[PDB]
Amino acid sequence: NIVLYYFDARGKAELIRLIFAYLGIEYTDKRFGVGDAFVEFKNFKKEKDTPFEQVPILQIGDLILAQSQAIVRYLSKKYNICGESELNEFYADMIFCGVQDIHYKFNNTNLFKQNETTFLNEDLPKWSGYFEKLLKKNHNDKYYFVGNNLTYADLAVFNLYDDIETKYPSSLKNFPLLKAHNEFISNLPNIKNYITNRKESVY
Amino acid sequence: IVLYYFDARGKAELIRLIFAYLGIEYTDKRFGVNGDAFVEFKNFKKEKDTPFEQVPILQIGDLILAQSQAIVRYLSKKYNICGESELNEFYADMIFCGVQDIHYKFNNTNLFKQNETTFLNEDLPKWSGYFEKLLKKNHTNNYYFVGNNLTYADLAVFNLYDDIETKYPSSLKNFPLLKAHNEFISNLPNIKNYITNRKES
Ligand SMILES: [NH3+][C@@H](CCC(=O)N[C@@H](CSCc1ccc(Br)cc1)C(=O)NCC(=O)O)C(=O)O
Ligand SMILES: [NH3+][C@@H](CCC(=O)N[C@@H](CSCc1ccc(Br)cc1)C(=O)NCC(=O)O)C(=O)O
Repeated sequence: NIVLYYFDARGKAELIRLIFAYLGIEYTDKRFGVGDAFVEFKNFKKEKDTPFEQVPILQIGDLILAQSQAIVRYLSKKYNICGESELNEFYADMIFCGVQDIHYKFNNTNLFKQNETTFLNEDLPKWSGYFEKLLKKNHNDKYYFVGNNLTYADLAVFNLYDDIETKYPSSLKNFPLLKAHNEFISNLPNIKNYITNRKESVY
Repeated sequence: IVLYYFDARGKAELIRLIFAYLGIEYTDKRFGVNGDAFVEFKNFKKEKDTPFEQVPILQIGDLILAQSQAIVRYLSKKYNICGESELNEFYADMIFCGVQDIHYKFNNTNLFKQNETTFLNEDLPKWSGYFEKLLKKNHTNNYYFVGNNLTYADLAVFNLYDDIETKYPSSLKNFPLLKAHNEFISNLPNIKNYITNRKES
């Protein structure tokens, strides 16, 4: 039995949820605070043998899995969406690591208030440019960052801009390949239904 | 094989440690040794096609590799210091990700000038305890984090505390397994020699 534990938010769990949706995998989506999230989280840590007292936690039977990035890589490798060669697996990894750099900057701004000006004027346009150039290098209909098949890097980049656009909607106007890519991912047979019918608000 | 970074440990030191451990020969190219670091990095970016205008960059022939964690995972698989099973590779990955969380906190304090007291009183002993408990788990009853051979997770944890100890010696008094683990790594021939040469030898 597969259980995902996180707060009632998208945040560090949403890419995992997107991956489960894409892969057609059955799981329980357990969210703290759907009463008191604070008390529930305290109870959770005492009940479960957590390595770092953080969520997301993925529990597969009696297996406890922690660290969102490790979980992402574990699933993508298991279900063949990590790239279809050793180098492509690297490139997928490199792109996901890049997503993490800019996502961290967005999180600090969106969540923990650090003024948005720097992010919006300096970080976001510059990083959008990096991703645009990476897509151009590999560029249907279909838009992949790595090879000629969907990788978790595609889902990661999709999730990044989906998260950013919840707070800042007009972020992709100047980046046509990136816009197209994110449109492509959102309309994938297994993604479309999940994204449109998941409860709003995360972070 | 050419590694490009600043003349600093930072985000390149684990890669350097891994190369040292594996006995792989490479050119360790550092900005600002012979000239202006700010200027050399500007020219580097114009000359080399980097994906995110960041270093470290590992260049194999014409192949450009970026992102330190990606490089680390890639090298670990290439030279079999990854996990010895699917789940073991997960655990090594998870621990490396844990290292990133606490290392980030150290970097904010050590380099980026912020709140040393929160790191020292609330982050470091708590994360050291997490790592100590992970070490206890792998031994169970009756050194390594994952399996009974060295993984990149071992080297990542070593580098973490090695970095911390340059500012805060010695954070490992209360954590004997972690103390023993890191002592063991530092005394491996290839590692010991890299360390002594690093401090000029
Ligand atoms: N490196 C870990 C980070 C996990 C983490 O920080 N988890 C927080 C989640 S709540 C806070 C928060 C909310 C949104 C984002 Br985006 C990031 C962080 C936690 O459990 N924290 C436990 C605690 O604070 O005691 C991972 O990727 O799995
Ligand atoms: N996620 C990337 C991060 C690399 C990075 O931030 N690289 C800086 C190095 S200089 C700054 C710095 C120094 C020490 C630490 Br610790 C972290 C960051 C850079 O090139 N930055 C290019 C730039 O700032 O224009 C990686 O792990 O490869």
